[PDB]
Order: sequence, then structure tokens, then C-alpha cells
Amino acid sequence: GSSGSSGHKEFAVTMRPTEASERCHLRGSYTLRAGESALELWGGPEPGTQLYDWPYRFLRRFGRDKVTFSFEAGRRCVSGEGNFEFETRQGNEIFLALEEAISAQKNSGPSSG
Repeated sequence: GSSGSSGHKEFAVTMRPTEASERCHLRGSYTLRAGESALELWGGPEPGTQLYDWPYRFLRRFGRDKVTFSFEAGRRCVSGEGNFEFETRQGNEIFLALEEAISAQKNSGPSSG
């Protein structure tokens, strides 16, 4: 942390109406976070655990919109395939974070122990 902050950057999002969300039958607002290998999303009671963490590798494509941030989830996922939408303005960050990791894992050689 020579510049300022490396990680630990969460983003408040709201469950919006979507074909996918429907199946999930979600309600309320959850927390959005970007991990190293997969995505992070807390919801349960404190402290909390990652249950919606989607594996980037699977994420074929994704897009961020100042108005709303969404992405395309593949198959064989906890939540399921479809298009999820998150209510946030700083979405720009959320996206970048993902790329940062996807690029990092490669930036450095093969992680061993």
C-alpha cells in the first residue's frame, strides 16, 4: 500500500428486477466485492460468507454502466445463468477490480504454494 489502497473496496448494490434474479428470488440489497480468483458478495448475517461468488474465468463477458453494472454469468453456477443487474453509481470501480485480478493472475508466473 505505497500508493493508497490495494483492496478491501466494497460497493453497495440493490437487487433489481431481471429475468435471472427472478429464479434466485432475491430481495433487498447486497454487498458487491471483487476477489482474486472469483467474485465476492456478502449477504448472510455477520460476519458473512461468499455464497454468490462467481468465478470470473466462467464470466464470458461483462459490462459496467454509470447507471447500472451488470455481467453475463455462464452455466453450472450457484446462482445460475442469466443477466444480473446491480444498482450502483461507482460501478466503474467494481468492473476495473475484476479486470485487475484477471490480468494479475497472469501478470505473475504460476502461483505455487
